[PDB]
Amino acid sequence: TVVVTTILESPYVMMKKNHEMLEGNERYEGYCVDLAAEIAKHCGFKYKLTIVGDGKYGARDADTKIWNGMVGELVYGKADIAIAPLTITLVREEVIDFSKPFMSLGISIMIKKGTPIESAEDLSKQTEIAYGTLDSGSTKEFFRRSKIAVFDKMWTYMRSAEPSVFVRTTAEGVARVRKSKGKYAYLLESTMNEYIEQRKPCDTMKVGGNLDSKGYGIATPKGSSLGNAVNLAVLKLNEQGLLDKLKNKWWYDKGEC
Amino acid sequence: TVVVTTILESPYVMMKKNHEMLEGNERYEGYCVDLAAEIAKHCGFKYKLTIVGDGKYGARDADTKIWNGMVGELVYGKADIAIAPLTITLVREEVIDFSKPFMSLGISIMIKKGTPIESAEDLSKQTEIAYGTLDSGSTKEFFRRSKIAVFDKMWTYMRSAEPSVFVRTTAEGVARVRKSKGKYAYLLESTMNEYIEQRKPCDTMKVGGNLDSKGYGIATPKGSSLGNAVNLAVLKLNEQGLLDKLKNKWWYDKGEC
Ligand SMILES: O=C1N=c2cc([N+](=O)[O-])c([N+](=O)[O-])cc2=NC1=O
Ligand SMILES: O=C1N=c2cc([N+](=O)[O-])c([N+](=O)[O-])cc2=NC1=O
Repeated sequence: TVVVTTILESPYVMMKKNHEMLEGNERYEGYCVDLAAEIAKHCGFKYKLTIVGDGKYGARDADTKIWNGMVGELVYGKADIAIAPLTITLVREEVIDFSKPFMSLGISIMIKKGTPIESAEDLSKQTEIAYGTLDSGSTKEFFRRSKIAVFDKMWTYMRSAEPSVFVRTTAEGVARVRKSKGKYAYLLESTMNEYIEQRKPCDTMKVGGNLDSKGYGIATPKGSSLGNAVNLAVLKLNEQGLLDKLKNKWWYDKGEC
Repeated sequence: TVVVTTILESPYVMMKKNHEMLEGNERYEGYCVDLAAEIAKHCGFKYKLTIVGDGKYGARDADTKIWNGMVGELVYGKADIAIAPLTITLVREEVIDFSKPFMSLGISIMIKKGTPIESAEDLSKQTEIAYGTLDSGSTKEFFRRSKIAVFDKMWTYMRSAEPSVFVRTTAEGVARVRKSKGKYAYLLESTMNEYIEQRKPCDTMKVGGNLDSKGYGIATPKGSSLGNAVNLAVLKLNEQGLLDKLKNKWWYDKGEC
């Protein structure tokens, strides 16, 4: 039985309301739960969904050299595959294998409806409306390293803004936008942004085009005997229109706004 | 010296007008020429750019079983690597390996400026403005296989439309949009659509969102000693902003509109 590590991130993997009455894989629902069943069908395996212990995606502590999260579970042999919204990055790709992306995304801007901001350029031209990113990760790194005039200006502002515009978690960034009365905008991944936009109380909005591009992929330990088939399954599912069907299902069909 | 196969497709690879006075890789210019140099540098190999003999991407004859194009050049050992706008697809990944995508794209609609069409649903609700795809390939198959009502409606129309709405080449689909006085819309790659949008006479426009998601990838034979490095180089180039810099350079900085 293949041990699948995943993460409780909506709408990818969520506990069903009546989860206490259920056991195993049936306790969960979501985009990745559906995707897991599809991957298993196309690769011919049985699996057990397990939520990553530390609730993380996966980063390497710079001093201790240790990997946490789902990446850590793969690197250390605790799971056979990770079917979750895990970003395909260079550092991760160096220690684990990734399938081709099953979903594309990029940095975007989330505002509280009513806020007079329509782009990154709008944000950069003022300070009245504070804006920031998660305190660590791809979005923060993008701005810190950017050579582009507009993004570099946003970085100079964010890195010295007081009080701090950085947040510890994505939920905090979304909550800060919602409870800041039009005075805060949050830079986060487009997928999460468009998802929140379809959730009650329907008070947020995604503005402007994506600032960069990246993709989520299914991961397996380096040299895994599942890698090849998993990759082919992703490509097949995309061409069959299934990946798009699942995106529409969990974001819009199940939307509230 | 690595033998790289590529294709003369703008703005990816263009033969400099004064190529006779030039030698080797210096005879060409374009997005893929710049990409080849970056990949070569980040993988530590010397290479020679060659233009695919039959000028094709790579398709397997339903009867002959023979692979044409760049894919054929790889599976038959005529080239070690393909650095071109080669779409990552299931049929091709069955016989060659693809790196993570260096460019994202999807089926899009090209119209003559002024055409009262903003989406696929708009096209599907009328017949006055004819629309079609290349007479063979990915975009045609997308419509033929779709279970989505709008796309199925569009297929039923294109299949029996008279005069024929299918074109022999991409250049013909583009020329047909330009010369049909707003009475023809062309379905093609978003990358090519946005490229043509930046070329004189500046009479075309990309409208609506992409109907699907695909990516271009660097291709190498199965078991290639170049596979791992190439993959890492693509991710690094994306994270350092180089791929976005490259596209902006060839599509917009050099744009004529
Ligand atoms: O791998 C990752 N995947 C992510 C996926 C999401 N997600 O939205 O699914 C988010 N996020 O919530 O912004 C952050 C992420 N950070 C990561 O490091
Ligand atoms: O792999 C391929 N790559 C393509 C790239 C392009 N391109 O973007 O130049 C086109 N197109 O433009 O139609 C068609 C393609 N067809 C293919 O089958």
